[PDB]
Amino acid sequence: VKELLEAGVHFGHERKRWNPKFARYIYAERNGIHIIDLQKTMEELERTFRFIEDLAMRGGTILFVGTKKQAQDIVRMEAERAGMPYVNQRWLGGMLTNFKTISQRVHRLEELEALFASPEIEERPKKEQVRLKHELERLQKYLSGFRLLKRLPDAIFVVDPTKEAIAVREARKLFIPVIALADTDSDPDLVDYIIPGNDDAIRSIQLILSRAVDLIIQARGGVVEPSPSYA
RNA sequence: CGUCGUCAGCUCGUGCCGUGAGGUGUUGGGUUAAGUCCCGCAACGAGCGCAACCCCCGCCGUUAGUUGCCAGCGGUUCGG
Ligand SMILES: [Mg+2]
Ligand SMILES: [Mg+2]
Ligand SMILES: [Mg+2]
Ligand SMILES: [Mg+2]
Ligand SMILES: [Mg+2]
Ligand SMILES: [Mg+2]
Ligand SMILES: [Mg+2]
Ligand SMILES: [Mg+2]
Ligand SMILES: [Mg+2]
Ligand SMILES: [Mg+2]
Ligand SMILES: [Mg+2]
Ligand SMILES: [Mg+2]
Repeated sequence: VKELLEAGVHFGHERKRWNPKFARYIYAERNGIHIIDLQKTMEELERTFRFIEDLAMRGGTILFVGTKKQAQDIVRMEAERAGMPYVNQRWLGGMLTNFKTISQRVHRLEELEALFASPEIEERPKKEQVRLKHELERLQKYLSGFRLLKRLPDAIFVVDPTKEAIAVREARKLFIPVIALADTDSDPDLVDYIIPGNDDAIRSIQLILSRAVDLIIQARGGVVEPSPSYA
């Protein structure tokens, strides 16, 4: 499922803005840029993909977490492929530790999923009506993938654990496996199942994400091949 | 009942921070008569307030035509 010629997308970056705790996954500092060693990645993917495949094999649920620009749309696709919950735009504080309370915003969502599912009564003030069509969109803008998350997840798969320290901190507090792909600017000790590598190259973000999702399909029966590897 | 003050404010529930008082939310950018609304955000909602629903005034319609009114023909002591 893995590769060895994945070294043709990323092998690391981020020039001397590093976290010293990451040095045990760094091979050399060449063009001003810290270069990640992938023999450290290959062993680690063996751990992570051992965890991911074994997790879906028993009915798990991985909350995929991506927020930044270079990983915005790709995390939407890959989580929808495996039918997995994603958080796309903003990570709402408490989403995990205050789950039974933010989930109270998807019930309001399903409400406007029924209301604007013709008709209940649309014959109630259009102002009072189009008031809601904006509240509808907003809920979809932030709860589009979290809605399928009906219960506190079994693990989370984040794109950037520094950029997403809030989500990590909550999951760590709930004894939730924190699995993540991370480059030279993050804390290995905070990640339960690590994937050392670039998290800014879309050419690399999609790679370790798209063919990680592929592994999730084969663990819940049957395979599919093509996912969006847009150029 | 007066008053501050019809001033835009005062708080709660869960989560987060803090040894603790307490903080966050309610701060920030913009907008409003307004914590009014928008965008942002370790917060997510909620309540009391603000607004609204209520009464008078301003235009039009329906429904009614005496004790009210008189547009147009008839009288008319000349007062519908
Ligand atoms: Mg970064
Ligand atoms: Mg005051
Ligand atoms: Mg509290
Ligand atoms: Mg202090
Ligand atoms: Mg505490
Ligand atoms: Mg408090
Ligand atoms: Mg206050
Ligand atoms: Mg406060
Ligand atoms: Mg205040
Ligand atoms: Mg303050
Ligand atoms: Mg006022
Ligand atoms: Mg706010």
